[PDB]
Amino acid sequence: GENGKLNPWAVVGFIDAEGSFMVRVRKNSKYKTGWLVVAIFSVTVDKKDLFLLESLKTFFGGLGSIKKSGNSTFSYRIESSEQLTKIILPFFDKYSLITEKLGDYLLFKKVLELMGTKEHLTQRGLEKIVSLKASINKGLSEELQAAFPQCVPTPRPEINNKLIPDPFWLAGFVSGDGSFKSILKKSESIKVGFQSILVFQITQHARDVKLMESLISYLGCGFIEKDSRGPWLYYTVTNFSDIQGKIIPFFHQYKIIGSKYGDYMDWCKIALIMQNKNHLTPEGLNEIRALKGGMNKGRL
DNA sequence: CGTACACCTGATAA
DNA sequence: TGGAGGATACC
DNA sequence: GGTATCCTCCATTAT
DNA sequence: CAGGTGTACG
Ligand SMILES: [Mg+2]
Ligand SMILES: [Mg+2]
Repeated sequence: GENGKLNPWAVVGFIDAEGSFMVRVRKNSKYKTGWLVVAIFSVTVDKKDLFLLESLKTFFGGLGSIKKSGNSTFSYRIESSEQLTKIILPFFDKYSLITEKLGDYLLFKKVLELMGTKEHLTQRGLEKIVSLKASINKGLSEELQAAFPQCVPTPRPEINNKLIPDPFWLAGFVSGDGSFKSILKKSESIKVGFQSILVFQITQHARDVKLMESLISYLGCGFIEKDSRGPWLYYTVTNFSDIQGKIIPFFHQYKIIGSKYGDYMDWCKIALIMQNKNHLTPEGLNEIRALKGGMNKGRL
């Protein structure tokens, strides 16, 4: 129903999906440079996945804090300079991210390195950090642009050929950014009136096209599509015999984490109904409507 | 009859 | 996801 | 005082 | 993230 056992690669996949490596630069006249510099490792989940966050914190030796983030989410954060260098850098240096977020990790590392020698407390170290920050995530705020107009952003790392490092990386990535979809489509030709469809789908910004492409190869099925509405891609599997013979047995062994694991189990029950051909009877169709109801957004 | 890829639309924590 | 403001602990 | 961390909340887009 | 539709094709 709910799964929180953690393997290093699953952690990496989950953070590739859900994590952020952040640097705040805050105006504050009480500091010698005029600015306060903070590095933050963050991951946020829906409140129904608190158990997952508590596992993550245990996984990182009990460091950091879990707090309400928005109406129905909770953050796990590490923001001690010292603890990030001691615990978090060595983990991600050994077990590395493979999406574009690796670029942000590596700039973030560099900041921490500067913070390590307290250079952040100097005019020069500060400027270097402003340059690093300018290329992390959303870049400089209006306030920072204005205060450091001469800042050249540091070139974003060019990290190529990033292969899926381990099957558990995929279980973790899918836990954050994947979907086990059950679809009922009105149909004029099926006797029962609706076609039951199972779709496995991974969503990701087009910046990671190469990685999305390599999933077809890695899973030996599926295809890639572009969202009409902006720079986002789906890796999709709709072919039921691929769902039965490739997707389902993969995630049976490399388990989804967090409550999405329950949704995967329910998706597998639908698949069984379909495998037995009972989806083409009113009874079978109604079992599937009831499973669907309680999965994903229907789950209590 | 029934499936599946190409295409569509909405909600929202992440 | 990625970010912010105000407060307080730490040294 | 200088510096480092805690605590609470938020807009927008990538899911 | 997730839930829907058209329609070519076996
Ligand atoms: Mg993501
Ligand atoms: Mg996500």
